[PDB]
Amino acid sequence: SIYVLSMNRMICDCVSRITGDRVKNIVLIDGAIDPHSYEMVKGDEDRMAMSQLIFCNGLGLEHSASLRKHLEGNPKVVDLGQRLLNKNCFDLLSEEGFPDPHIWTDMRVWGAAVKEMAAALIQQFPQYEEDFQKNADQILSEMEELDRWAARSLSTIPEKNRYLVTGHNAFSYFTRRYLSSDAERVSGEWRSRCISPEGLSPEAQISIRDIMRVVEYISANDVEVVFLEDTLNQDALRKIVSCSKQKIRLAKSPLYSDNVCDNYFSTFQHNVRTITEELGGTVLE
Ligand SMILES: [Ca+2]
Ligand SMILES: [Fe+3]
Ligand code: NA
Ligand code: NA
Repeated sequence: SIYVLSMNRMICDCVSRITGDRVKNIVLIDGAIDPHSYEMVKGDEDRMAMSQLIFCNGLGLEHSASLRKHLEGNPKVVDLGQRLLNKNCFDLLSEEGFPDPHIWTDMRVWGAAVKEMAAALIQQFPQYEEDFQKNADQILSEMEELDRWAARSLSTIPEKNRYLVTGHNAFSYFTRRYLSSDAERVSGEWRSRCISPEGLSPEAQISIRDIMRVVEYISANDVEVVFLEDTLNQDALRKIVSCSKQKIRLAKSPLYSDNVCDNYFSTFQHNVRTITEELGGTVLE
């Protein structure tokens, strides 16, 4: 009876695919809770204690004082974002001097993350190196196909509509990869393609200036739809919408920014379908 701990479901659902039945995977954070400000609850310390490996996002996602006590200096911790940064697997995004942790919306980056999960798991359990690797090979090639599917579907969004207004800044990596051109990527003008009244963390206070910023962006770019997120307070986007002159609506289905609906993979699919359809594209089969 062996236990491996993942901080959240975006990590846990990939770890569980590599290991299958040969281990018990537990997840610390799930459901409608903000991972950014998660504080450990009773029993969480014991979940870490009984586990063989603790898989973290890094990049400041586990930044609460509770988690920092238990994770900083812990030899069980696999810091997926730091390991990916250790190889320039991706270019870190930031906002006003804090790192952007939301790399799991970019399926190429999260594939690299899963590569580190598999390696880390295999390094801890050489006796499972072979089943682990087989399953890793499978999920990794499924994620590459998922990534191609997303890029192709999101490419059908008319360029005049490639402007993503969300609750907080959880889709910067998504936007840079899937909504922006090579020229916008190299220049950095890809950043014109997404905005949100809240920053990287839902915990920050949203001001009338943030409302106004997003309202002017909506009117400058003729954005017709904005996207609510599951578990994020909806007051700010609802105010932004009401403060229009000028057609503007809420997207039909919510996006999943910091959490998972059924599983991480179906959630990515749902997000891509939702964004593609509402911004005027056509989802590939
Ligand atoms: Ca421990
Ligand atoms: Fe977030
Ligand atoms: Na402000
Ligand atoms: Na306008």
